[PDB]
Amino acid sequence: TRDQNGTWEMESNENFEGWMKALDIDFATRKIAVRLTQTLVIDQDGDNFKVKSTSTFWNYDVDFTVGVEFDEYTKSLDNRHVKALVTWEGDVLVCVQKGEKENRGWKKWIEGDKLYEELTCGDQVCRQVFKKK
Ligand SMILES: *C/C=C(\C)c1ccc(-c2ccc(N(C)C)cc2)s1
Repeated sequence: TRDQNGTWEMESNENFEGWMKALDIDFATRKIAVRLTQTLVIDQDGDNFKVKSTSTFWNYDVDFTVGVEFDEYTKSLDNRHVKALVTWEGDVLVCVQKGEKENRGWKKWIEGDKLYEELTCGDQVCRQVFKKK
């Protein structure tokens, strides 16, 4: 299924700190952030997505249209400019962020009743699993 709508509550988090370090996020921010449970809220209507990543320490939102390139500032994550594109590879939602960092982006897919995602930067991969609330 390509339907990723919902409020998703984190069940599992692996190598979140490696991903943050590959983005050069500072020590203090990483050490606090790696401890935290995350929520992902996805509003999906056709190609149009609104995605919100939250914890007690951040609230990061992005809107996009599948298949439409968009210039993006990554704001309080790592304050960089990238050229972003989100597309479907089968039922995997794939984001590529072109810019200073190699292999930067993410992948999301539904597997069972859960949302799985990969966050990638450089040679680091963070793997997460969320349950639908
Ligand atoms: C589809 C998933 C997305 C866009 C994200 C998953 C995690 C994100 C994130 C983590 C940490 C921060 N800060 C500010 C530490 C921001 C966003 S976005």
